[PDB]
Amino acid sequence: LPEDPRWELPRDRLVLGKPLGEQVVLAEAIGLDKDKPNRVTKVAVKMLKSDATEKDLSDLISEMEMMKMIGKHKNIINLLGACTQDGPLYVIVEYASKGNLREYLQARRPPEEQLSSKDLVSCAYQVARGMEYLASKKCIHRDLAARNVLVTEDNVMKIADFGLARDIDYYKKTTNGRLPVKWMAPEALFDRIYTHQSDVWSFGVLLWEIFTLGGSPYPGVPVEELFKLLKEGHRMDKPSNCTNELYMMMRDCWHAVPSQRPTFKQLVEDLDRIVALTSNQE
Repeated sequence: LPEDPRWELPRDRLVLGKPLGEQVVLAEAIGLDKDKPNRVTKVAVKMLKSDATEKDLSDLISEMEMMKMIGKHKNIINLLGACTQDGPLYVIVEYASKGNLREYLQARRPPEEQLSSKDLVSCAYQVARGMEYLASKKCIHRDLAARNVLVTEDNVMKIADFGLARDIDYYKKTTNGRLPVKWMAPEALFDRIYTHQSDVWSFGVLLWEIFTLGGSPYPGVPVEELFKLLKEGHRMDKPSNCTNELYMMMRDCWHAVPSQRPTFKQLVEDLDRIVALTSNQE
């Protein structure tokens, strides 16, 4: 692979640690900042498995290239560097120590600390803000879900896996046992049309995830029945601990007509206003 001095980190500056998932490992980067050479930064490192193919390799390269082009934002997982020469490819990104948003929410359900109502709307605001940034860079996520929102040590929401490329198996489940089709806009599901508007649909489901503290959409509903519910214009029930305003936001994101859904810019503005007016006293 060609070297890119914008992003290259010498392999001996990266102390590999425990696995995070399967491939991703936790690591320590020494002197990530050229300006700051004696500091260690915890980072996440993506790499290929021992059984990887040329196609596997080409995908990793493309995710890394897309991240360079998209640029930095507080509410996405940012590229921090790469080891590309003389050894396996390592793509180094920001580490999110409190896991994904689903996990983060579930672990804070009533019997870590509790989340106020302000906190929950703030999560939504941050994700909307991340997505508005990505939209502005012409990036379409195609699988926006709480599982692909990671949470940092300082509780910042960061959108992950935005830079991946897509081929899709509707019956394939996530490691946690859920079906990705349950976040897909109908035009994306039925006509394989993916847009910013179809991501906004997904964001509506994500909002539902947040206000159910990590609830699972359509529990017990298989793919074939999900199709029928969508064709009949079915819409998930309003969560308890959810204002009428936020529920109408969900329903708007779920407009049958893609052009009538709000944009991410509009959602960021509305959520901004709602955060300020939402109590943190419970």
